[PDB]
Amino acid sequence: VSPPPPIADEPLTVNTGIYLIQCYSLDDKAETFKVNAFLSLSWKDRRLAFDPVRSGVRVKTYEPEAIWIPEIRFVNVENARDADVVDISVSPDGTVQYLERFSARVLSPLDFRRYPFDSQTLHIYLIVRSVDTRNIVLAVDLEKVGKNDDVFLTGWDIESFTAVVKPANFALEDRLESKLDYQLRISRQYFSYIPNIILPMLFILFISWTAFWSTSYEANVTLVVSTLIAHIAFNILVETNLPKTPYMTYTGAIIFMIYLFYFVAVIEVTVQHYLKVESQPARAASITRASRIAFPVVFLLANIILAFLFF
Amino acid sequence: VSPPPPIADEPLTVNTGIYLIQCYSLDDKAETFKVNAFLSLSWKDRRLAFDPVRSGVRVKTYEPEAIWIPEIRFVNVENARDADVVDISVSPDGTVQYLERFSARVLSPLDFRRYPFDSQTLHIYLIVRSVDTRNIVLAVDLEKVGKNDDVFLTGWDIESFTAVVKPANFALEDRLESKLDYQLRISRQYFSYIPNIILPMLFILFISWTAFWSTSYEANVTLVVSTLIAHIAFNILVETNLPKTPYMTYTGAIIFMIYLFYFVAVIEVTVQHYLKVESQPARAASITRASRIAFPVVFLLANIILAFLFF
Amino acid sequence: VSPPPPIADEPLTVNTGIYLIQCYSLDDKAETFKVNAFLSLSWKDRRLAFDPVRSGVRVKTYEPEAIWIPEIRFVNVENARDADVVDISVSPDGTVQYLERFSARVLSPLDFRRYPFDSQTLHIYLIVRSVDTRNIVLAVDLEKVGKNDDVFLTGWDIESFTAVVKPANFALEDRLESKLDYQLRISRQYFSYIPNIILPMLFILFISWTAFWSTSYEANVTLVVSTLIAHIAFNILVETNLPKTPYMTYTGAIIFMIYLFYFVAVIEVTVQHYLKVESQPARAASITRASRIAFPVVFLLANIILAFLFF
Amino acid sequence: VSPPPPIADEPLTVNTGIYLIQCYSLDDKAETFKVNAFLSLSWKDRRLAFDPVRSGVRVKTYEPEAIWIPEIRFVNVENARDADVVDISVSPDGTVQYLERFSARVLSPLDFRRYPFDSQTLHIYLIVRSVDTRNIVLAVDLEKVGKNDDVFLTGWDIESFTAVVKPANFALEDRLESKLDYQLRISRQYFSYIPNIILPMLFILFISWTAFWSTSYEANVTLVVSTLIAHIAFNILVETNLPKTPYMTYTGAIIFMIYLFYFVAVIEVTVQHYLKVESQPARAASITRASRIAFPVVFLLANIILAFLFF
Amino acid sequence: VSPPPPIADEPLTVNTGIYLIQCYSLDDKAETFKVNAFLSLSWKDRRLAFDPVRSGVRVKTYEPEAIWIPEIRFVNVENARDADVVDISVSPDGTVQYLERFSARVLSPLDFRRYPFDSQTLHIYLIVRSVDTRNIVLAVDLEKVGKNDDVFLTGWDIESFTAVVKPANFALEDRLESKLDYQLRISRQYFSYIPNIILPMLFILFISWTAFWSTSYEANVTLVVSTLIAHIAFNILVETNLPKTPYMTYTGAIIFMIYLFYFVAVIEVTVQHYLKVESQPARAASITRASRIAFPVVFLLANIILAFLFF
Ligand SMILES: [Cl-]
Ligand SMILES: [Cl-]
Ligand SMILES: [Cl-]
Ligand SMILES: [Cl-]
Ligand SMILES: [Cl-]
Ligand SMILES: [Cl-]
Ligand SMILES: [Cl-]
Ligand code: NA
Ligand code: NA
Ligand code: NA
Ligand code: NA
Ligand code: NA
Ligand code: NA
Repeated sequence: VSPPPPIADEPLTVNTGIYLIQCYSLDDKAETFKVNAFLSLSWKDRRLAFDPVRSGVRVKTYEPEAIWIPEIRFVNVENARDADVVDISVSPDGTVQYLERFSARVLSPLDFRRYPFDSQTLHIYLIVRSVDTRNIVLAVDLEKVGKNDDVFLTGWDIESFTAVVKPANFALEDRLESKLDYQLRISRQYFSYIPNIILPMLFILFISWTAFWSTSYEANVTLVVSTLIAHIAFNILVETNLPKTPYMTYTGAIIFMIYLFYFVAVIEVTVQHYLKVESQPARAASITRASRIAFPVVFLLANIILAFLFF
Repeated sequence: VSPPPPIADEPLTVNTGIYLIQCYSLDDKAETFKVNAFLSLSWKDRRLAFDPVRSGVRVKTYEPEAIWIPEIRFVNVENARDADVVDISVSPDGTVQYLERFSARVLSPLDFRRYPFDSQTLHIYLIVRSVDTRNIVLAVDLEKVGKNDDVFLTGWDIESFTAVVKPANFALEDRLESKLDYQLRISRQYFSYIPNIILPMLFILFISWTAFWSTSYEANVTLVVSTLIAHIAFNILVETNLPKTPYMTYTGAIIFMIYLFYFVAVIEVTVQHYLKVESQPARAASITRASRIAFPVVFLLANIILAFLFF
Repeated sequence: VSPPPPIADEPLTVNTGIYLIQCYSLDDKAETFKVNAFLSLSWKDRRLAFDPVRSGVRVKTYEPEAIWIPEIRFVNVENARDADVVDISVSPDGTVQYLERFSARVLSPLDFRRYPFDSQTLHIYLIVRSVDTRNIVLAVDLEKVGKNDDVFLTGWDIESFTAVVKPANFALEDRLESKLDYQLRISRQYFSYIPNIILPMLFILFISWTAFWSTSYEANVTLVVSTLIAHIAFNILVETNLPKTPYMTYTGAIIFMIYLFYFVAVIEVTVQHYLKVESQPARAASITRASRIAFPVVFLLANIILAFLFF
Repeated sequence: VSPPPPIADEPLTVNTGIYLIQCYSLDDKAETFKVNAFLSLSWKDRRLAFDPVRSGVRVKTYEPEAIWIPEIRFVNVENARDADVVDISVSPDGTVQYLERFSARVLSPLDFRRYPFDSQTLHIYLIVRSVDTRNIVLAVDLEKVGKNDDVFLTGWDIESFTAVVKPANFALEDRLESKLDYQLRISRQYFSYIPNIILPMLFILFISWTAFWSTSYEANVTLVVSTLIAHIAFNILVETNLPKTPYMTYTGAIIFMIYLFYFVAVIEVTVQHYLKVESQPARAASITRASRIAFPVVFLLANIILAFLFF
Repeated sequence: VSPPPPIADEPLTVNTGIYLIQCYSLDDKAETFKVNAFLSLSWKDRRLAFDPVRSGVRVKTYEPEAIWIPEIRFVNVENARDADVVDISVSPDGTVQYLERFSARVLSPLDFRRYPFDSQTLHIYLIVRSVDTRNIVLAVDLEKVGKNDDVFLTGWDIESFTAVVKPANFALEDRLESKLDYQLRISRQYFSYIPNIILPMLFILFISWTAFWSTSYEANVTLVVSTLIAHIAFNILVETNLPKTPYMTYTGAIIFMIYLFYFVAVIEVTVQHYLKVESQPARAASITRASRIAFPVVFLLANIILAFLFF
């Protein structure tokens, strides 16, 4: 079967629509998400047109094999979509109304700069390759674009699901291609990060600073070194839930900066001890007393600077 | 093949039934479960009706290809169900009796607020899309809804398997849809959590409190800091077996609260030492003596408050 | 194609046999095992019968499509078995001899009460659903039930592979079902658990007890607390290799009990120190001296009691 | 299609050959490896024979469906091989030349006794089941057995790929079976184990022995206990990369033995301290001085004994 | 269908082209990458040639089944590529223009010697096996070789995608094979390794060196032993993200060398203490004072030597 012939030299407009049934498995490391949705296609094939009076029927239902159906593919899927045709309905004027239910693992890049307070725009790219007979152009029927109410993405808030109505028409392998951008805007549920990572990480840091109220070198070494190891554990836990970015993430920046606080705390703990042994505890006392104010102030200001830079 | 024609302007009622053969793999993080069950469908196709006297047979057996079968799909499955038709039996009045055996990975949300003492309602949503010829409505044949005795879900107690008999009829893409709710009520087997997480977590906390019966700052620092690290390990162990919730879980609340106990224990240990060095051990003794009663009392009351809030 | 017609009102007896080719991947957490075996089926279809003299051939080979084959399914498989028909041989009395090679992930529950010294009975349930024409009953041809010599299950000893010859005939959805039980008896290779978990776990415990020969509170705190953390690591390592049971496992019981030994050791270490500071080292000496005998004796007796209760 | 008829009462000899294209994913825990290779089959079917003069062609190319092809299966694959027929060429005498390209996950047991200095013999078992018409026997055409130069197995050295030319002919289910053994000899690349596990493990042990040059019980307790925990971490790291063997592995033996060294070091550290408190430091000095020589000597001799026993 | 017949004794030239649509999942441990691309094939079949005047059409579109298509396979894929034919267009002279969209998991070895500052050349090997009728030779149509702009490989920089235009023609199983090399040059995004592994690893090492400004053996033991354990954790974290190489990697070399620094620091800490107890603190002071300069200088020079050797 060949494509529908043109009235003039116009291209064939295939009206599209994606209706999300299920949404799930957003893999941060892999930068992928799984989707289960309705795909709707509609185009005019004058060859399939009929008189409702003569035929008796108001619409004709065809099996996929029987008629010409445009080869609609997804640009950013890992493997070809697992589709099952729901219905094909031809109107008297030849307006075909195709509907399929698909499932696919979509590969869409993620921006982790403000993690875990980040928001993302997941993409679904519909594409059609023009045939030698005639050029095929994609369109968005906004009435067939949407999502089910029940849809939820674990640990994410689904903001919107819209389509960029004007297609990206370009040449590839000397043939026209019509690309459509379906955008699923989501924003991370940062809540859990606060009692699981942020607050425990701050508690261990504050525990390290109790060495500014101790003259016992042995106790201080234990305090600063132990807490530093707990901070390593938190850093490792965090980097496992994320991919390797060629940029600094918000949480990444905080965690890294905290290493410098542990480093300088060790230096202070060392200096205080050296001076005490050197029989200069008056100078050591001045340094320790200052550190009690310096460490939280410099920590608080550095964090304001980071939050400012990142948001 | 087209759908059965109506007697009047009535919709076609497809009677359904799910009989669970096997149940397994409830993924808490992914909020999914795998099912292996019987699907039964029954509708009246007057076109397939026959006289038992003339034909000789009491029922006629057809191959799926031969007759019209309603396109029944599952709303919340990840990928299309892996089904194999067991039997299709037509009665003389045209009452078709379809049976298939399926397996699917069902996506049903879980409520972790009372974890690990939580109970869940897993869902299986049957759906049918109405055709242009006529509207299709789902029904529950309670005689064909059930589960095998042997069925067990690892680490869960299967309470019930029922169906919400009245379907959720709605419009989607200008077409009628009939949705049915099959509910599998389950409740978690919290036993193992007690000797593996809860009791070990309490033991390390109680060990930290022995610093209230020690004047040795160095020993106290070791006691409170070490146990705190074991508590971090338990927190990390727990959060790996669970997804990121935008709410606090029962175990999550307990674990978080325990961090504050370690923090205040460090403050006490620090205060006691500062005072001792300051040549005020009488004041330090008062604080330590109070802490011996204060720490378990405030812990016990805080837990009563939490259990009350959560249950 | 319809089933073979009966001579009298007898049911159709389908003789079965499973011959294990490969055995592997027993998942303790998932309570599943993968199998790769021969499936043999044999039934009498009088309609396929022929004259050897007239036809020339002694047996006729048919393609699965050509003749009626009973719908034999496995009850406890996750997804439908991946089968490939090896041969179908019809004798001229109409005795069909079907053989297929399959592979499946079988879901069979495991009893961890005596882990790692446990033994299991893995099951393979053959099932047939009776048709409206006539009832189908399963049988075991003991000559076609067995396993290859090479077969081995990693970390397990394969004891036997037998079939419960009398089928479980019952009604389900107003139709007769014939269920057969193929049992693969296995017993765990507990060897590795001794030098990897049991002995290292005992060594750290015995190390903690050296605090009964030390008056240094600071050293004792280090000894008991450190070893307790190593015991947490061993407990966590063990629980990862196992599913959450609503009962206590043998290793689980030992590990849990050991926590109480660490708890009481801390109490002793604390008591001894308090008394020493209180200028009562004579009483502290009595307690420490007793503990040296009490701790191993109570440990040894408690273990005898556990081993007795568990075996 | 039936098998080729025999000239006399001889069996049909199917000449085989495996040419490895790609080799990869040797899973030590699962005892499996993935293969991507050429399968070649050649047998004489006199029914397909032709005169080159009359026909014009020197060889005839057939589609798999058109002619009889022997049912060649792999014994030790997990699931049936993913094969794609490359070519089928019939010579004038009826000598069929079949070639397919396959990929399979082969299950072959591994001997970890000398790990990580072990060598293995991976197996690929070709099998054919004889038909009721005539018996089928496998043969090795050594000219069609080999491997690509590029082939490499990550972390392994590929020694050889040969076939045991004489098949294992036996009865199974009253039918003849011809089994062939394709052996892929490999030897582990033990290099990485030296700077990652062996040397770090020895360093921590030697660090523990510095307690023989210290009279500080508190420091010694820290030295021996800390290093012992690092040794636990190494033992756990090792056992994760390996399956549970009912025998001792070389690395397993070394690691286990090292636990005894830590145990005895604790005993020494304890004894030395007890004696010092008991105001007998002369006796404690003798024990400590001996331990300085005893510990490395006994360690070195024990290792010679192990290496001897294992190799 | 047989291959196109030759004009003279020339081989059939199949012009190829790969256009990368999506690139992803480069597994360092498995040494694999997933690809989603366009495959284009073009050859001359004179049998399909036609007069544009007589036929009316300028090009003819065929279904894969209808005409002869060369059996093009990938050498280094794990399993056979998942391909879907996009278009087949025949020109009047018989120049066939085939296009398919594929997805495959390509196995290409990686060189980790300069990790994480390494660069790689991923390969895609196109291969064709010559038929008995005539020899088939591959060619590169440079106009149909490329990649989409959007293409990105997570944690990698895509440098180029070119093809080695002259094929590797060789004999295999007495038949000609034409192999083509498609090279995807990539270079690692080493950024993240600096704040996550390199700098934290240096910080803990520098913390260990504060023991050169402390006379407290107990504090020094804590400093050097604790930091050494954090270094073990970093070594383990690194080796999990990498496969077992029979060579030293850059990061591997640094990490290994750092163990020697911890070992010698322990020796210094031990020596200093022994001398102090031996009432020789003047000699111990000389050693400690030297170590303060020696340790960073020898560390810095050793690193220059390593960087030099590795780059
Ligand atoms: Cl697609
Ligand atoms: Cl479905
Ligand atoms: Cl509505
Ligand atoms: Cl409607
Ligand atoms: Cl099955
Ligand atoms: Cl096979
Ligand atoms: Cl391929
Ligand atoms: Na079509
Ligand atoms: Na149908
Ligand atoms: Na059949
Ligand atoms: Na065939
Ligand atoms: Na310490
Ligand atoms: Na073809």
